[PDB]
Amino acid sequence: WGYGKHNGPEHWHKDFPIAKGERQSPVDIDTHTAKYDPSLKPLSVSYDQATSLRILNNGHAFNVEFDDSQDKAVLKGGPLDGTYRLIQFHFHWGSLDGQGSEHTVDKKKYAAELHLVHWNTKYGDFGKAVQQPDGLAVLGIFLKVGSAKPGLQKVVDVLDSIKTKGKSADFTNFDPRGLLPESLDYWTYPGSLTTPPLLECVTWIVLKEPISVSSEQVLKFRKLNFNGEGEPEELMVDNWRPAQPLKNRQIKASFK
Ligand SMILES: O=C1NC(=O)[C@@H](c2ccccc2)O1
Ligand SMILES: [Zn+2]
Repeated sequence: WGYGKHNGPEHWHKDFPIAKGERQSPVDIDTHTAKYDPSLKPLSVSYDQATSLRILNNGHAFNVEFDDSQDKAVLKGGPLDGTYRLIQFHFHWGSLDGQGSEHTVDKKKYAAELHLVHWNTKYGDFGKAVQQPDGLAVLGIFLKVGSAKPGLQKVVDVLDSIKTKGKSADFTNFDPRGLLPESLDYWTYPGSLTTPPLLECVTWIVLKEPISVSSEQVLKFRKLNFNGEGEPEELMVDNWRPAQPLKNRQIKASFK
């Protein structure tokens, strides 16, 4: 599976029939239809003890991985019941600044989208959590192109060392707090992984406020390769799934 004409999102359902399921992601967020849910509890993003370990080009994106062997970096509150542990983050981005996000907002595409992936500790490990309807919480953050995000530059600067699929590099001491916007206002809905295996195990929490990154920062994302070393170069761009049918779901807002 990949993002090309012959193996991209329109093909995924043949190997992964849940691609046509009842709670697939991403979705378009219609901001006028989303309803404030006065009942949602405050959201709690607690990343002070986050322990990054490694960055990996997996052929689909690059993942910054964390040590999730203890409650260090956790997401709580909001729509969530219990505690969700950060395991990795990654991005989806475009070939041009006018596309790249997975979620859209009133059909607007952002230049990229950051996914901070967390698993519900009540299920013990990530592989068990993805088999549960409430196994994961993904915090999604839009990227627009404008001012540079200083907290992103350490990620940007290591990408030269993981250009191709299967390459990894040590990436300790990276603070994901530097990737968050000021506001934690969000939309939330029940959905899925946005790549195979497309499992319907995710509570999505999508922040309303984008972060700004510079054109130079995102241009370096676009120099990565989908291919492995020594193979014909295929730039890693447009690694996003388009919006999927909302079906029987409501998107809730944390704000008025
Ligand atoms: O929202 C998602 N972005 C992805 O790449 C996908 C996902 C796949 C596998 C593990 C964790 C997340 O689901
Ligand atoms: Zn993702």
